[PDB]
Amino acid sequence: RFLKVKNWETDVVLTDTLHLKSTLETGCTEHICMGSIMLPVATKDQLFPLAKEFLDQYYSSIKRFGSKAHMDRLEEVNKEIESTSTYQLKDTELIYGAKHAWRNASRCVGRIQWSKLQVFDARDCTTAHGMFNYICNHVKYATNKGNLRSAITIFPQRTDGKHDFRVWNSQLIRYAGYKQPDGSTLGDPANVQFTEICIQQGWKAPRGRFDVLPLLLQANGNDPELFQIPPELVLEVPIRHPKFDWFKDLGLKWYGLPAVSNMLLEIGGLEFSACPFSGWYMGTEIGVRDYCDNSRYNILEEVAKKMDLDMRKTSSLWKDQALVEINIAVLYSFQSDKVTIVDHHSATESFIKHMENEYRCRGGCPADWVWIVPPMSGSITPVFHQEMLNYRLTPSFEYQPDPWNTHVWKG
Amino acid sequence: RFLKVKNWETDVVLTDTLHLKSTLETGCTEHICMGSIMLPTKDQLFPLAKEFLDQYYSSIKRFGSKAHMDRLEEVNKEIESTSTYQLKDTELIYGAKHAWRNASRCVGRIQWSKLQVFDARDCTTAHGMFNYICNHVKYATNKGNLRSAITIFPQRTDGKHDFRVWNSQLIRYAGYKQPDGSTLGDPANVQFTEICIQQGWKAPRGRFDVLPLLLQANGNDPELFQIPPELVLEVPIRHPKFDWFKDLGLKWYGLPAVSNMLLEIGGLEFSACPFSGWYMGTEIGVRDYCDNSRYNILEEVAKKMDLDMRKTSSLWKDQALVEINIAVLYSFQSDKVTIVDHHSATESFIKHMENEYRCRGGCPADWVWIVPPMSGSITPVFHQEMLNYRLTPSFEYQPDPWNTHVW
Ligand code: HEM
Ligand code: HEM
Ligand SMILES: Cc1cc(N)nc(C[C@@H]2CNC[C@@H]2NCCNCCc2cccc(F)c2)c1
Ligand SMILES: Cc1cc(N)nc(C[C@@H]2CNC[C@@H]2NCCNCCc2cccc(F)c2)c1
Ligand SMILES: C[C@H](O)[C@H](O)[C@H]1CNc2nc(N)[nH]c(=O)c2N1
Ligand SMILES: C[C@H](O)[C@H](O)[C@H]1CNc2nc(N)[nH]c(=O)c2N1
Ligand SMILES: [Zn+2]
Repeated sequence: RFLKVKNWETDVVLTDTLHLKSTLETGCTEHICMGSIMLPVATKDQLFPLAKEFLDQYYSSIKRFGSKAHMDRLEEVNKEIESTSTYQLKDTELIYGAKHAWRNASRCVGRIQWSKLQVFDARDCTTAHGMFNYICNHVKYATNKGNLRSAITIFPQRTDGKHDFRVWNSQLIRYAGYKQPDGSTLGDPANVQFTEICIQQGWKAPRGRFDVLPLLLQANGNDPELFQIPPELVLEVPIRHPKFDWFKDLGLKWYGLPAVSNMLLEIGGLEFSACPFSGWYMGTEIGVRDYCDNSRYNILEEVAKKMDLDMRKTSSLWKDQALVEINIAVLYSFQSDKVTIVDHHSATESFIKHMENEYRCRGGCPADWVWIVPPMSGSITPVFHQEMLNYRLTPSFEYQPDPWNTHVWKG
Repeated sequence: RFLKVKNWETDVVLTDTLHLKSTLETGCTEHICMGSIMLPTKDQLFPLAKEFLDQYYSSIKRFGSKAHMDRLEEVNKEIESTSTYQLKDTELIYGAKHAWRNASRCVGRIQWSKLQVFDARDCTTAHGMFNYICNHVKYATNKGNLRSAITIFPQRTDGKHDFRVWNSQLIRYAGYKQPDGSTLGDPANVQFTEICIQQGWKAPRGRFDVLPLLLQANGNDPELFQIPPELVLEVPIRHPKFDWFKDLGLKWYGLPAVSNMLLEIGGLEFSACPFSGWYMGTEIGVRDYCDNSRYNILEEVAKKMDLDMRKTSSLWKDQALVEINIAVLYSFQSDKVTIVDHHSATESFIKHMENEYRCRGGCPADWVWIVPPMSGSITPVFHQEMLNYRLTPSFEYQPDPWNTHVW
C-alpha cells in the first residue's frame, strides 16, 4: 500500500510507505475524523514483541540486523523479561530511542533538528533532590547563555506503576497564575491550579505577574517535593518593540527556554514517565498563544488601545493588527538579546525541507496539519498548502494526565 | 457511540450523536488520519431513496404516516419501472438546504435554511443554461445586497447525458501565460482560459478579464457565453488610510458562486448545480491576492509600505497581509456589497454549532477548512474541537470535465 500527498502550491507529489510500519490507533475511523480532537503495568505477553520490534529497528539503523550482536541482545532481553518482567536499555538504545520519539512526533514543526539532541541519562536517580539536580544541569546546559541547545533528561522507567517518577510542572519554566476574588487573574491563567497546589505544598508566592514557578518533583512514587530553580539559571527576555517605544511600558517579559516536562516517552515497550525535553521557541508560541489567547495573558485590547486602533468593529481588523506588532516585538526582543528563536516563516520552510528529505530516506513523515500550521498567517506559510498524513510511530512521546488527578497521597 | 467535543477556550463540552447517522467514508482509518488531504443500479437506488424520504418525512413530523408510506411506494414503483425517480419540489428544496447544512467545510452554515432554490430541471440546452445562470446571478447579487441561491439542472441519467458547468465558479478572472514566462491575471485559470480560446473566445488579454461560461447540456459539447457585464458586480479595492493602495489597480467580484460541485439527494445526482452566497474577506485578501500560485501581491504591497523586506523575521509579509485584508473589507463595505470578516463569520459558526448540537445532536465540521487562513488562534473556531463526518444529502467535488469529455 502506497499513499500520495500533494503540495497544492508547488504540485510536488510524495509517496508514503512508512505508514505501513504504524501499529497504534489514531482515534479516527472510516466513518469519523478526529483530527482536531486534542486527546483522541504491562504484561510479558505484550512486552517481548514490543522489545523485539524496537531492537530490530535499532539494529537495522546501525546496519547490524541479523548480526551476532543483534541476536545476543534479543536473547538477553528475552531472558531479562522472563526473569524480572521488564528490561533495561543500553545507553546507545536509549539515545536512539529518545531521538526517534522526537523524529516521530507528528505535531512538532522543529523536527529538522531531531538528530542533534543531547540525551542525559538520569536512570540512576532515586530522590526528588537528585531530580532537582539533574534538572538544574539540563536547564544550564540547554540555555547555554542564550545559544540554546536541544536536550532531554530521562528518569527511571515505570515498574509496577506505583513507583512513577513525575515532573508535576507541565514545563520546567512557567509563570504563576493567581485567581483574584474579583474574578480576574494575575499572571498566567493557564497555571492557576498548579500554582494553588504549589502554594498548598508550602511555596511562598511573590504574587506578581511573572513569578517563575517552583519545581514539583516526585521520585519513586513518593509525594512530590518543592524546589526553586536558581534564578541565575532562568534566562528571561524583556519585551520591547523596534519602532513603538511605549511597548516596554506594558511590562512584558518571557523565559527563553521552552522545556516540556509532562510527557511520557515510550521506547520498546518501556515507559519513561519523567523525561523533560527542551528546544527553543518559535515566536508565535509566545506572541500569538501565550500573550493573545483570551484564556492567557490576553493583551490584544491593551496593545490595540495604545496603538489607537479603531476598536468599534471587528472588521477594522484591529485584533489582527495588534497581533502582528506583538509578534514583531517578541522576535526583535529575543534577537537583540541573542537568545535563540525562530520565526514561523523560517520554521515552516525548514519543516517542508525536512519532510521532503524524510519521504526520500525513510519512506514518509507523519505530520499533524492542525498543529504544524502556525496560529497566525496560516496560508502564507508553505505548510498550509502541504497535505500531510498523520499516523503513530514508536518510539513516541505521549500526553499523560496531570499527576494530581492520579497520585495516591502517602502523607 | 456518544462522542464529546471540547472548546479549549470556553471549557464548553458538547456531545455528538448525529455522527451515528453517517454513511459515507471519510478517508481516515484507525491507523491513518487523512484530515488534510484535499481529496481523500435499481438495487442501489431504492435504499438511498428510502433513507432520504425517511429523513424528509421525519423533518415534517409525518414519519410512518400514510403520505410517507404512499410516497415510498410511488418511488419504489418509479425506480422499478424507470430505473430512476423524480423529486417533488418540496423534496428538492429540503435536499438542497440540507446538502448545505451538511457541508462540513462551510463556515457560513448559520444561514443554511435561507437558500433560494431555482428548479432548472426543465432545461434542455446550453442556451437555456445560460438564461438560468444569468437569472441566478442577478437574483443573488441584488445590487450588492447578496442573497444565497442555488440553480439545479437535470439529474444524471445513463451518465453520458450529464449537464455541467465547466467553470469552477460562475465569475472568475482569466489567466494567460506570457512571452517572458510570467503570468498575467489569475494563474489558477490558465488551463481553462486556453480552452476558452480553443473554443473561440476572443480574449481581451488583461488582468481582470471576466471569463466566459462554458456550458454542457445533456452530454453535448460545451458552448461559450459572456455574462452581461452589467450583471457582474465588481468592487474597486482601496485602503482607508493608504492613498496609494488604489494605484495597484485591484478589483474583485462581489458574487462567489461555486459551479463545479455535485449535489446528491436521495441517490440522485445533480452534476450541474451552481450555488452562491457572499464572501468572507480572507478568501479574497488572503487566498486570491496572496497565495504564491495566485495574484501573489505581497511583495508589491510591502514595498509601498516601506517595511523592512530584508529578513522574514521582520514579519513584513504578515503586516502587509493585514492591511490588504483591511482594504478588501473596507472597499466592499463602502460600496454596500455584502461581505463578512473572519472574526464575525467564525463567531456565528460557533453559535451555529451550538444550535445544531442542541437541536440536531451534532454538526459535522472540518477544522482544517473552518479555521481562516490568517489570524487562526484569535478566532474562536481555532480552539473548538470539531468532528468531521459525511451526511447525505451532500455536495461533492467532481473532477474537471475536460478530462472526462470527448468532443
Ligand atoms: C529545537 C527547537 C524546537 C522547535 C522550534 C519546536 C517546535 C514545536 C512547536 C511549535 C510545537 C507545537 C507546540 C505547541 O504549539 O504547543 C511542538 C510540539 C512538540 N514537540 Fe517540538 N520543537 C522543538 C524541539 C523539540 C524537542 C527537542 C522535542 C523532544 C525531544 C520536541 C518534541 C515535541 C513534542 C512531543 C510536541 C507535541 C507537544 C504536545 O503534544 O503538547 N520538540 N514543537
Ligand atoms: C452565505 C454566505 C457563505 C459564506 C460566508 C460561506 C463561506 C465559506 C467558506 C469560507 C468556505 C471555504 C471554502 C474556500 O475557502 O474555498 C466555504 C466552503 C463551502 N461552502 Fe460555504 N459559504 C456561504 C454560502 C454557501 C452556500 C449558499 C452553499 C451551498 C448552498 C455553500 C456550500 C459550501 C460548500 C459545499 C463548501 C466546500 C467547497 C469546496 O469543497 O471547494 N456555502 N464556504
Ligand atoms: C491537552 C493537551 C494535549 C497535548 N498533547 N499538549 C498540551 C499542551 C499544549 C499544546 N500547545 C499549548 C500547550 N503546550 C505548551 C508548550 N509546548 C511547547 C512545545 C515545544 C516548543 C519548542 C521546543 C520544545 F522542546 C517544545 C495540552
Ligand atoms: C481540489 C479542490 C477540492 C475542493 N473540494 N475544492 C476546491 C476549490 C478550492 C478550495 N478552496 C479554495 C478553492 N475554492 C474557491 C472558492 N470557494 C468558495 C466557497 C464559497 C464561499 C462563499 C459562498 C459560497 F457559495 C461558496 C479544490
Ligand atoms: C481544538 C484544536 O485541535 C486545538 O485548539 C489545537 C489546534 N492546533 C494547535 N496547534 C498547536 N501547535 N498547539 C495547540 O495547542 C493547538 N491547539
Ligand atoms: C493541504 C490542505 O488541506 C489545503 O491547503 C487546504 C487547507 N485548508 C483550506 N481551507 C479552506 N477554507 N480552503 C482551502 O482551500 C484550504 N486548503
Ligand atoms: Zn482523521
